[PDB]
Amino acid sequence: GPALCLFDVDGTLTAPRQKITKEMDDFLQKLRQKIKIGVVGGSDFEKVQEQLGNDVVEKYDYVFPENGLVAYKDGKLLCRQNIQSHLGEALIQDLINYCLSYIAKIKLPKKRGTFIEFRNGMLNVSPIGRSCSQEERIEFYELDKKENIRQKFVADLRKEFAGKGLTFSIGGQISFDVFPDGWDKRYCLRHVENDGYKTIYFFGDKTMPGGNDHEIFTDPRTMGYSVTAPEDTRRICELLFS
Amino acid sequence: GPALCLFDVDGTLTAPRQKITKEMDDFLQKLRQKIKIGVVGGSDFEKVQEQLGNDVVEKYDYVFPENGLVAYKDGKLLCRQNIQSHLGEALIQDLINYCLSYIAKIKLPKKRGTFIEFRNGMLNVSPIGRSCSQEERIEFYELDKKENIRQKFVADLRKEFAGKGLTFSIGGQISFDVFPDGWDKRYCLRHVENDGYKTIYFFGDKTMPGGNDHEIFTDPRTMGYSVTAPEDTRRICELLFS
Ligand SMILES: O=P([O-])(O)O[C@H]1O[C@H](COP(=O)(O)O)[C@@H](O)[C@H](O)[C@H]1O
Ligand SMILES: [Cl-]
Ligand SMILES: [Mg+2]
Ligand SMILES: [Mg+2]
Ligand SMILES: [Mg+2]
Ligand SMILES: [Mg+2]
Ligand code: NA
Repeated sequence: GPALCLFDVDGTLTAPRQKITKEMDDFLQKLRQKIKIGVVGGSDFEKVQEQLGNDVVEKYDYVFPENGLVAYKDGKLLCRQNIQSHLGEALIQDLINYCLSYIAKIKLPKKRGTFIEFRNGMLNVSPIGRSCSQEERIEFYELDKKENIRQKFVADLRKEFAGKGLTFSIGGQISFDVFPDGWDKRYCLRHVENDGYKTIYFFGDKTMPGGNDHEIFTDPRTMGYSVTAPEDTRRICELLFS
Repeated sequence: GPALCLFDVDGTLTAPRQKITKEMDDFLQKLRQKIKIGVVGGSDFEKVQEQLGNDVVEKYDYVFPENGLVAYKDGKLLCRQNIQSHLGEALIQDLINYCLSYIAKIKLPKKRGTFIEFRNGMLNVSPIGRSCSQEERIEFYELDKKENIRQKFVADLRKEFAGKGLTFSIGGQISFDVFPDGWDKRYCLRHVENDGYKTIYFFGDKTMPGGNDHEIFTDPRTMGYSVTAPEDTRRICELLFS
């Protein structure tokens, strides 16, 4: 029936760490006369504006920055959500308080700063601290492969907080992430599932496990299409919609 | 012998939270023809550049951002030291671990992120979290006037870490600073002392007990002069050097 084309932004409509090109922006604006188009990325609205232009809200039918925690539909803000409002201040504080108390008892070679990074969609907890040098990151990534610091911290947090709808995910070199269950790229589906689309195509490049596109690709509500670069996204869209 | 004029920036050359006037900026350059001049502030280099010009390192013979933990002389950066190297990783970790366990026990309306911010010449500690929004910032500032949160946290710290060579200072709205003893504005004199000068004048608008210009006004190496605004600094300098 009526369909929607949802795109990951980085890697799919744009080369990594690069702004959209005038040729792809035009391709999509022409594909917009055929089908309704929308974008989803984990970055704030200011980075989505640096990657797709400061007029993104008027050129895409849907804009879902921050995995859809911020949503725009037809030029207006549809919704706004953040981890503090969903989970409540009490539970937010109980999690921060356990994490600070826990990190204070970890015997590490070095401890720097920003042990807790409050993002609108998650909490990025660092035993060492995100403010550390790159040489200190590596020093902790190797000490963690031996003493399994992040694993034990996440396992004690899973035992104390996870019945409150919380997921814990070790990743990177120095931190793990604490987000409400389902606040990956899948969160954006709840603003398009009620708009009457018989099929919702989705295009992303990190569509294999451990990727930021994987969960939205594996969801039954999407017709997922893995991609490798923006030229490949224009290749598949020509084969699909003429 | 030769002399040097050290100036506070905010409130001494500039008005509160303002750029320098082109009148005062051109007066200081007519004084440089007759005496080497310098500037010193608590702000990062980029904030001193926004107040005095992007070419400050070439308009002034000495430029001492971060109270001198970052120091420029005749355009080139001078040897540098940081809070980790001076205090040691053990005291650092012991202060961080103590501050973290203390913050986990404060009952606040809201807690967010970046409770500890590792800077070159100090550790900034926010009971609420530095990442807090402007609304959450005012909220904690007004509560702390009533409950004296910052005040009690600094009193406990002065006790637990007595004799360890650390000073504590509540400034602003959401935080307090912890710096090595002597790392106030006096730190910068280590780069101008025994450099040929027989007199080192200083000018500051906050030279009273508890101000950021106090210890460098009362330090014996200096010839302190207390000012009220940019126009008063002009008056004293025209009295001394004209
Ligand atoms: O307000 P905050 O917590 O961001 O605090 C900010 O300002 C304070 C002084 O500010 P003022 O002299 O204007 O009172 C500084 O001590 C502090 O390091 C800085 O983070
Ligand atoms: Cl922190
Ligand atoms: Mg991508
Ligand atoms: Mg699917
Ligand atoms: Mg001042
Ligand atoms: Mg003096
Ligand atoms: Na800055």
